[PDB]
This record gives sequence, C-alpha cells and structure tokens, in this order.
Amino acid sequence: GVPDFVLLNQITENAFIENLTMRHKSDNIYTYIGDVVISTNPFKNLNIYKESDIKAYNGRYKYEMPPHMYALANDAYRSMRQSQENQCVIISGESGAGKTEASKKIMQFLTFVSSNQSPNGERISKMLLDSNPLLEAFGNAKTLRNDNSSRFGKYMEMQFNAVGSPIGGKITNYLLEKSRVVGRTQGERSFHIFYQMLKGLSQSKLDELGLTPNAPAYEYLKKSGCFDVSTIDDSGEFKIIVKAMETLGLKESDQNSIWRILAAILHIGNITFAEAAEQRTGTTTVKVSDTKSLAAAASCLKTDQQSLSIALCYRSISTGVGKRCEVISVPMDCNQAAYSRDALAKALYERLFNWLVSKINTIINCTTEKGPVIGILDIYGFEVFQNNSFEQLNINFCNEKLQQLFIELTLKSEQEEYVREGIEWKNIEYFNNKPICELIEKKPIGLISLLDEACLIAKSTDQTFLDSICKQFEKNPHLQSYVVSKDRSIGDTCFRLKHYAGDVTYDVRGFLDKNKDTLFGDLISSMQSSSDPLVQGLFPPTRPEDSKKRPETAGSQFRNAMNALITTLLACSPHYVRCIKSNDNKQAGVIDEDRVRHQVRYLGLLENVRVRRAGFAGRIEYTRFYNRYKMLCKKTWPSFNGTAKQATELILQQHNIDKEEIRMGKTKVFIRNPTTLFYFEEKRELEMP
Repeated sequence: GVPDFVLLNQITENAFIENLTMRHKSDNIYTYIGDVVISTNPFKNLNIYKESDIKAYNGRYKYEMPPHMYALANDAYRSMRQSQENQCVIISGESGAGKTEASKKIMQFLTFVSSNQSPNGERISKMLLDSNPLLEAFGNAKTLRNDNSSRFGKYMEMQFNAVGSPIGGKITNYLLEKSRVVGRTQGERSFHIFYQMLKGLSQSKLDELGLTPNAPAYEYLKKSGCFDVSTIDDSGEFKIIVKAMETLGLKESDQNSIWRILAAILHIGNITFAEAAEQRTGTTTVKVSDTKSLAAAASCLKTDQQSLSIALCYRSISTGVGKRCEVISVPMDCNQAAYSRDALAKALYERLFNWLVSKINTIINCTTEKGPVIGILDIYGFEVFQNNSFEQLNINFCNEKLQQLFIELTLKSEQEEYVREGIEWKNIEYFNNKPICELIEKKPIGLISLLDEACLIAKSTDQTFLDSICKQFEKNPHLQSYVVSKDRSIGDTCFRLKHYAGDVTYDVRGFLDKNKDTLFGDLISSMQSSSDPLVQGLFPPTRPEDSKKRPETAGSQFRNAMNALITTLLACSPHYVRCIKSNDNKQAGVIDEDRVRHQVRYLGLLENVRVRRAGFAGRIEYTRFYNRYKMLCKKTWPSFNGTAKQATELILQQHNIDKEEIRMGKTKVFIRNPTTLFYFEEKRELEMP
C-alpha cells in the first residue's frame, strides 16, 4: 500500500512535499530519507513514548509497521551484536529542536530491549527523568531563538555490562564560546550559575562580600550590556533550584562553598585599572586608586595583596631550566593590562566548569558497576541575528564540520563498507568531497593558519587581518566582498562569506583579542602556588588527560578541541538523527511551509538522497526488489540461490537488455524514469490473466 516514504507514486519535488504534508497530517512524524531518521520536536510531553508503542515494535521489521524503527538500526545496531561491539549516536539541528527529545527516543527505545528488570538499571530511568528540571539549570542559557539552548558541546556516554543492560555514564564538554562572559547583545545572558547566586544569598551575606542584588552596580556585568530578562524569573527560580540542588547532593554546606568561587569572580569583576597618569604622553603605567575593591579580592583569594599587584601588573620571565627568577619587569600600556586581566577571568571559569561538573558526578556517577560505553552527541544549533559577528563565524564553522561528519559517515564510510563486505561495487559519481573548505583552514597556508599568523603580530589589528583574507583568497571558492564582487550589499567595514548554500555577512569586531585568550606562567604561577584548597582547585595538578604542548593560545586550542572530537567520532559505529523546529509560534499541529522547506533546501538533503543511492528518478532496494518481482522471471522460485542483486542480473541478461540502461550496486536498484515500474507490472499483467 504505502511502505514507508521511499515508495512514492511520483518521485518528484512537488510530490515529495505533498506526501510529506500527508505524512504529518496522518500521525506520521518520523520520516525516512534513506535508512536515516528525520524528526521534529513537540517541545513537550507526547504520549507516544510509553510501553504500549515500545511493545508494538518488537521482533518486527520496518516494512511491516509504520515509521518508528528504521530497519537499518535493527539491521545495524543488531549487526554489531553478533560482532559484539558498541555504538554511538550523533544528533543535529536547530537550537531547541530537542538535543534532548531525539536523545530520549534512543533511551525509551534502548530500555525494554535490554530485558527490562534491573534494580541498578531501572534506577537511572527514574533519575534521568528528574534530570529535566536539573539539566536546564547548569549547561543552559536563553537565546532569542531558543530558551533551552545549551552553551557547550556535549558527548554523553551510556555505560553497560557484558549482557546488554545499562549501568551508568559520564560526560565530556569542550572549549565553548569565549566572549560570552563579558560581551553580548542586550537581551541575552552569560551563565545561570552567576544569576542564580545573586538572587539566592541573603542581602546580609552579600554586604559582607561587598556585593549587592543588582548587576548594573558592578563593572564586568555592566560591560555585558543587559541584566534583566523579560522571559526569565531568576528571583523566583532560585528557591526552586535549591530543591534540585539537594536532589543531586549539594547541601547548604556545599552551596556556600560554591558561592565563594563565584564571589571570587565577582571580586575580580570589581577590579579595573584607573588609567595611571604616571606617564605624561604615549605609554602608561597601571595603578589602582580603588584599593578597597582590589583589596577585597586579595582578601578572599587569601594572597599577598602587594605581591599580587607587582606580579600581575608586571610580568616576570627568566625560566632557564633551573627554573626561573622572577620580578624583573617594567609597566606596559592599558590595553595589554585589560587584555591580560580578562585572560585570567576567562581561564579561571573554563577550568572551573570542567572541575565543577566533574565533581558533581562524583555523587551521581555509578561506581557500583563497570563496562563498555555507548555515545550520544548534542550541540548548539543554527542561528541568525539582526547583525552577525565573529561569534557566528565559529558557530557556522562547526556546522560545516558537522556537515562533513555526516558526509564522512553516512555517505563515505558506508560506501567503504560495501567493498569490504564482499560486494561488487563501483565508484558512483558523488558531489565534491568539499575537502577544500577544510584544507583551507588546517594545514599551512590557510584561513585560521594565516589568522594565527595575524594574531601574534600584536599590531596587526582586526582590520589588517581582514585585508589578508580578501587578497590571499577571493579566488578560492566560497568567498566574496565589496571589492571583487561588484555589489553594494557589502559594506566597506564588512565582508561576504558563502557557506554550503546560504550567504552571510560578518563583522570583524573582536576577532583577535576575543579568540586569543592567552595566559602564560607569570600570571598563572602566582595562583598555582596558593595554599587555599579552593583557589588551587581551579588549577588542577597540571594537564588532566590533555597534555601535548601547553603554550600556544586558547584560540588555536579551540581548533584542537574540535579536531580531537571528530577524530573519536570517525572511529566508531555512527547513528544519524536530525531534528527540525515546528514553528516560531509554539503551535501544535502547524507546519510552516516556507520555514521547513528552506531548511531541507540549503542543507542539500534531497541532493543527498540522490547521491546516497546514485542520483536519478525512481529507486528501489535490491533486497526488496527481489521479493516482489519474482513471478515475472522463471527459476526465481524457492529453488533460488539466496542473493537478491545477483538474481536481478539473471533476469535482465536473459531477455537481452543493455546493461548500462540499469545501474547496478549493493542496495537500491537503478532504472531511469518511473514509467518502467509500470513496464514491470505490465510484463506480469497481460501474460497471466
């Protein structure tokens, strides 16, 4: 009748949408693109992931029941069950499209299949449901496009035993946005952990720390631009979070210990540099008139206020293996002072978040069991604001790397599996491997390769670097501007950049100082040699499972963090799930035609289907082509060989048909035009009434 989506009456553009709409309005959410799942997000609890439906899809196949358990899984996730290995699922899409729901679908499908009962196994099924009111507190922030937007890459890992049942899991984060601690547009926030504190502690405790329930009063928080949000109610959320804080195991005693770390950051935030007017003209020294605020930090940091001012304002260098003799120095400009200042407040939080979340699991993470691991991916999605900037460049860059991930896996890796599983396969035309957009920013002579060159040249400002792009390139594909491309739409202070489809114009504000975030010893060394257990805690015993070389900026370190991510993604058994946002009105049962159509277009997912199989009109699976058109040919009866694709050859070679007319491969038979599907039926119709 209507076996899944592959089988359409008309394999065309218009028919593809008409059916897609007919699917959505027929309680058919999940749609198959080619052994790959495409889903959406209801943004709430739907009664379709509960026992009943789970028991429906057990021991059956795809072509037997409606879209829900794409055969590939049953034929791949189970294929490695005899081989005896673990899996890993990757998920992508727009922000808010359920870097969670799509992950939950895996769980609710994963359980039960693992033979149900298990005291330690079903326990996580209960706690992970109580994670929804919890997870939204730590690694989440509000974007103008998404409220529950995670602000850090996450690769969850489900642990199991030598049977198939779950036992526990761990978490791994990444470099994460840099300038979201000090710079942002009026309306957005930085991180919850800060705001949740201010409207939590009693005014009494705040006054003791020289604080006040009002961000505007501060400086660091004032440089952000905004403070209050119209959609979020922090004051009323605190007491609700406290219950969630205790749910894990963070008693008031522990809470107070955590607030000190933030208080330390706030004390750093009340420390600026009253541009010392010691020098009379050009260069300038650094002096602190507001000693009250400066002293407050050193007081809570429990370090010598004097040494702190001398060691930081004046950098030390003289490490001749024997290991250093400090103090020799001389003042420097204000820009560098404010720059080095930020680098301290940026590196402190990075190593904080890492050590913080890792110490939370100490109470949560299962220690009772031990075993392998199955991975799950979740990252921030695509976005476009009124005005783009350096931030969008790095984010959109990740999408290009993400698009490459799929291509490398669902398009390239799978092809190599055909020639490895003893199948007569031939290299079918596939759109460019687009390795040029990658080599243009990795090996010598490249984007971020030239950028690294422009960074360390302290004088080469953002403007000068932008000039190095237009000249070195504007010849290689995927780049334009106002000089080469005659188009007024490109401002003189802006530049055009072509993506995989859409066009985006960026600004060059920040770039360097924002990306660098370099902090050498001299400044760090003063903190590492602290006696307080908290301060030194922010500086773990030297490189935890991340050594290599140490000094080389944090910007270049970002690339390394993302490269180390893909390296471990291309060494396992992938699984593909993509998400799409319903609408911008939070409506139920309403599809935005233009919005959804656009997403499917600029991503080239329909061209993907074509290339995935080979590319043309109507296409049908071999495994399925066989058990369907048998009565047409002779000797294609229970006295068969077994193979499906081989039989197809025997049928077409005996009746003398040009073999180039039909393209042969592993899966998906290729016969041009859909008019032939009738030709098969007719060949069967008027020969046996």
